[PDB]
Amino acid sequence: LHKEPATLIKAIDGDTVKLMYKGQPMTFRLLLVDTPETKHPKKGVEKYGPEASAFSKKMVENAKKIEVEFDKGQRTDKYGRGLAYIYADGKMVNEALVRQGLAKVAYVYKPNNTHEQHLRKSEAQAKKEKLNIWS
Repeated sequence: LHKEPATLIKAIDGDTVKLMYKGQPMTFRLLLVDTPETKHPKKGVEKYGPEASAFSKKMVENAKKIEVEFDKGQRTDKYGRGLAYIYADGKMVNEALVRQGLAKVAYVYKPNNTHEQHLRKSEAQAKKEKLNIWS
């Protein structure tokens, strides 16, 4: 796997960000994580949704560098979103959300599962520390 440069366009939700990638605007969905959402009238603004969303927003907004890392399998989903690990100054946003108890590890689809172990390890720690979602 390799990281590539991208430029923030707009943070959209805890688990979705819009980036400039290879000169085209594109919506990215964060691989392997489920955050509570703000956007979906199914329930509306779930609990910790505003919080997960504020966290991803600040993280990508205050970064000097954003990089995207595609996994080994398909790189877009049925809605046309890029499927990727997102990095803000070297730190994986997907991991940080999970480390903070602001996201769970999603259902995993091989072969898009390279960082699955790492994330599950952070999730176990957040649970143990009873952070946010695990409170």
